[PDB]
Amino acid sequence: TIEKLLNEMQELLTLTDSDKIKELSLKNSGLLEDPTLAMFGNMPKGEIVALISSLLQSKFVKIELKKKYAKLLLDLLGEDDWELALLSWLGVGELNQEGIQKIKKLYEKAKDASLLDWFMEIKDLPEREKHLKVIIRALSFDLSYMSSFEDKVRTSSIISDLCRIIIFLSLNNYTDIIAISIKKDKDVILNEMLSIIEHVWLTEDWLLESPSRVSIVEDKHVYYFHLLKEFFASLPDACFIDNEQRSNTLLMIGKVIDYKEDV
Ligand SMILES: [Br-]
Ligand SMILES: [Br-]
Repeated sequence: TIEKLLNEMQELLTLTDSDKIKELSLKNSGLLEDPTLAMFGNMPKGEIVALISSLLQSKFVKIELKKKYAKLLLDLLGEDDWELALLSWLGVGELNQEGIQKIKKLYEKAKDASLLDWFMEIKDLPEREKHLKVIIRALSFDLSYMSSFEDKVRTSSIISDLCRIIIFLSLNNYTDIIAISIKKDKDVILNEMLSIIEHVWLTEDWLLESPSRVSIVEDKHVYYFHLLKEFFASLPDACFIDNEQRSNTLLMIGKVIDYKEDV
């Protein structure tokens, strides 16, 4: 219903905390007043979306008018996956068809996958952080509506992994590792860090070929492992899949540093 649609729109609006909406006058926009359509014209979708929301989120506006605008926003966005659309248009600054499709793809994927699989999808995206935060909001919204505990497990599990990537992206300690790499790309190093987290069953054999994957300059292969131990020791607990995952990873790097010292 329209009545519950407004509530879902406001519920989605509280998941995002767009300053765009708060900065907005509303008073002097002229939206008051009442039967409205597309008076906005030339105005970009993202801006009409935020402006409508500014009214929906209003502390003084009557619920009768909020309903009229709610239906209108539902026409602007597509009736299918409008929730995701709303979250996208508010969540992303420069939102283009490449982003809309990607976000939609990532979401349908989540609704049927490791932390690298997720990173590799969002890797080359403008405001990739933002694109990812959209899916997180969407999934956490859906979670409160799921019947199946199996769905609940899958859904919450993805939320953890997506937030994990968000934490990984938010860091800049790899500068010294990026320095010693041939390609000098942050993403190639970042990919490797995620692989070590993915490889819960970390083997001495696998870990030993780590500077070869990231193409670390010759001789500087031991130093790499020293920086790696330093890196994993520095990470927040949220980054690890298990409590013993830190302790085991650091043991392994230490075991490898010790093995290389004789050869
Ligand atoms: Br179940
Ligand atoms: Br699962």
